[PDB]
Amino acid sequence: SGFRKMAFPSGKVEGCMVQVTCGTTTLNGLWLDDVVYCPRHVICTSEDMLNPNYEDLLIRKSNHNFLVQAGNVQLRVIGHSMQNCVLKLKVDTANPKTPKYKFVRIQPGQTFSVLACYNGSPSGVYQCAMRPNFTIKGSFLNGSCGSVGFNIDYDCVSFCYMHHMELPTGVHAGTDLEGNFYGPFVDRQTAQAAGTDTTITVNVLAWLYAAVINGDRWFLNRFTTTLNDFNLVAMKYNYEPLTQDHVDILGPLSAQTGIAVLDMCASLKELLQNGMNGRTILGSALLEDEFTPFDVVRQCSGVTF
Amino acid sequence: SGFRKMAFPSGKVEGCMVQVTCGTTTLNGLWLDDVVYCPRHVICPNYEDLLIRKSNHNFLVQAGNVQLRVIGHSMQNCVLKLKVDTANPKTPKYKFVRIQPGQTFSVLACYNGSPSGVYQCAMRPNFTIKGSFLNGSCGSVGFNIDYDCVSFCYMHHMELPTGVHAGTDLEGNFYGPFVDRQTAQAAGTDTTITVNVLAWLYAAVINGDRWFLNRFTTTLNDFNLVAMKYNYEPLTQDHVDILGPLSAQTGIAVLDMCASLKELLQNGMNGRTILGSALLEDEFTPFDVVRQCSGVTF
Ligand SMILES: CNC(=O)CN1C[C@@H](C(=O)Nc2cncc3ccc(F)cc23)c2cc(Cl)ccc2C1=O
Ligand SMILES: CNC(=O)CN1C[C@@H](C(=O)Nc2cncc3ccc(F)cc23)c2cc(Cl)ccc2C1=O
Ligand SMILES: [Cl-]
Repeated sequence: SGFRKMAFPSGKVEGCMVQVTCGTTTLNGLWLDDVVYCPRHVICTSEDMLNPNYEDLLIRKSNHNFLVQAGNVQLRVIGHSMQNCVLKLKVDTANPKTPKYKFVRIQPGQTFSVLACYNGSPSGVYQCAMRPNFTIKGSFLNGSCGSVGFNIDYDCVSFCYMHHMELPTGVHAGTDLEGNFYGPFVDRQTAQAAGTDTTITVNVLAWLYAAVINGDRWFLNRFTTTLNDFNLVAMKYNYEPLTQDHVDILGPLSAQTGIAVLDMCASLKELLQNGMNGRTILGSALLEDEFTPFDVVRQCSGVTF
Repeated sequence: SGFRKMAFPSGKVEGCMVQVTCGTTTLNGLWLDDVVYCPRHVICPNYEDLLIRKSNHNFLVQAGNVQLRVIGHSMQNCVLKLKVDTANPKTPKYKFVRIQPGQTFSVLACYNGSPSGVYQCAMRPNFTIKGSFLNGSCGSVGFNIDYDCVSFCYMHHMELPTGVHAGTDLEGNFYGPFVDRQTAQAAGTDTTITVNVLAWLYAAVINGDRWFLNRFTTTLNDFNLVAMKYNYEPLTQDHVDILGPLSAQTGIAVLDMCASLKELLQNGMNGRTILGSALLEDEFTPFDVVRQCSGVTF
């Protein structure tokens, strides 16, 4: 019993965090095998950030301009290349702590753990989701750039995010580990703003099934809905449209609890209409959208209470 | 910017988790130096009588894919200490510390000696923790990190009928009036950790959420009468002193913030949120707020 926002154990990622310094800028790097991955904006000054020509800044650099520190040990940079918005520093030592890993690009609604780091040293771990507007609502201060997002299903670490910047509203933007940004963002200090955000509907439904599993049914009703009528209502509350893929994905949780997806969709419509009336669902007075159907199945029991 | 429920990096604890099996029971153990610590209920009660029957080879300890040989066993309160023939090469610098209600810690949830997740939680005033644990999680541990030293403060033992959890410090002393046996046990009426809600209100102000601030101030006496009415823990002068730095950083005196909290308790949030929450959050200590709004590393 219980339901917490749970992050993956961070040990396999801690053993990869390094500090990367180029001139006056210091940020975090990810050391896997003999390569250190970091945001390419480590080569920029704050002045350069408005309209930086990264190719022009990079050509002026040599290997010895990049200082890489792993713990109390200086790593020697023997090569460098840029791939999209990520800088790849070839080092002369393979990381003995390199876990089994993959680089995966995630879609909005997907969750991951973030190991927040400063000066190559990990300070904390939290769980979050890629918002529909491609931003993440993280907790990052200056010096956190290069901190990474990941999932660990089995013994393999799947790296999905690298932190690059904070937008004016306090939300965060970054790239996959191949340096492609999530969202229409650029690694420039130009006027950029997160688009209007929406609620991840398939995740709220999954979290309503988690409440049923843990023994709570106060929010259910005797109604059903068509998928189209559900979407016509939910879009009026800034909820993402629910697709047939989402309905298919919720199939296992529907079979475990005995509640059809479109019947759970009807409880959701009523919750949006009425509010909670002083009640909570899994200790929350808001509808939670940062748990995927996969997270609910992973954390919850196989036997409904 | 941003404010998340953040746990300490779990790597130093992951390197200590082992699987302990005795008969049909399998649970988690903490391997530090040449000793494995685990709940004594792995032998299940008259624990001294059940333990005397057991021999070293009855305890099967597995660290990864390696079997550890048990060479001795002893009981300390509700914790079993299994002497093994190999010191854990991954043993971090550590201490065993007992925490007080209101203090927070990270939990590394484990199954079959394998860590599955890490979350942050608080020791409730009724000594239970609102964790997320399934069957097989017994022996999972709670900890904090100060500099490079891991302070182990909790070991999981059981789930109560309301779905909340009970356990011991690493010396086997239970937190709360609980016993390690399947008997009629219930968590007492819980209260809200007032000093923690105040710290989280200061964190909201630091992050630009100021709608709840008002021109009023109050007294400890007046505020404590309000806190007692709303099932909030009493606020002591020690709590006020502890909130001193956050009060100096934001310019809001602790009794000035108490008047905001009093107004929130008597009138609610009015459709508004604070740090993305429609409830008053009490699982961040004043130290957690200062650490997360400063970026302290380990
Ligand atoms: C809020 N940002 C700024 O005032 C200056 N700024 C620096 C840098 C940037 O955002 N770093 C930060 C990252 N994450 C959390 C941050 C919290 C606070 C903070 F001051 C800086 C953070 C940056 C990188 C890129 Cl690729 C593009 C633009 C910028 C940029 O605008
Ligand atoms: C709810 N538990 C039970 O009905 C059986 N039960 C087994 C065991 C215990 O609580 N383990 C569990 C721990 N954490 C989450 C658990 C989720 C579900 C679960 F069935 C068992 C969990 C236990 C240990 C001690 Cl020291 C004393 C009493 C008991 C006990 O009563
Ligand atoms: Cl995905």
